[PDB]
Amino acid sequence: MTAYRCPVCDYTYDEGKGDPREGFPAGTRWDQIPDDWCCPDCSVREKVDFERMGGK
Repeated sequence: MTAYRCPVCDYTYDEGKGDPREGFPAGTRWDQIPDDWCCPDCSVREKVDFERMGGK
């Protein structure tokens, strides 16, 4: 599964995390989020700055 966690730009929410509060309920793929999203931190930090995890 995909996991993008980077608080340096914006809150972190994994695909299977289930965070419908951010307009992304269960099932909502990370690709669903618009690349043109507006954030306070990310405003200056690129979105690609994120770092995919890799645990067991």
